Amino acid sequence: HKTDITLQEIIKTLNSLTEQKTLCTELTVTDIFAASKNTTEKETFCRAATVLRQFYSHHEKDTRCLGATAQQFHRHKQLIRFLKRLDRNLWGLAGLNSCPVKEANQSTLENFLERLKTIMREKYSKCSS
Repeated sequence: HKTDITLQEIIKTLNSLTEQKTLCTELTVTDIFAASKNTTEKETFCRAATVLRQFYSHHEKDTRCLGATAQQFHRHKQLIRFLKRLDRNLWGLAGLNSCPVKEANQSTLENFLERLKTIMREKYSKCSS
């Protein structure tokens, strides 16, 4: 709660940098908004962390949309895992401690970005400072 300049950037940053650095594959990724079933402040975030990881691989594995070989596949993997973990741990929103990954749902990564972007974009744009 004390910090904010963290998610504030991650939002606007990734939100603004959509076309820039991003893999073009559009994979079905569970929808976190699917709270109309079973979502808790712990699990909800956990699942979100998993989704963020998948997306994080997009905005951090290609200059624009060319490459994605089996080579870096195992490399950039540690980069995202480390960065994501560090970021997620920097704020500590999930306040959890690592959890299993499950896709109780399915939604094109594109659809997720549209929903996430819409909220996140209208969230930070609130000018908190």
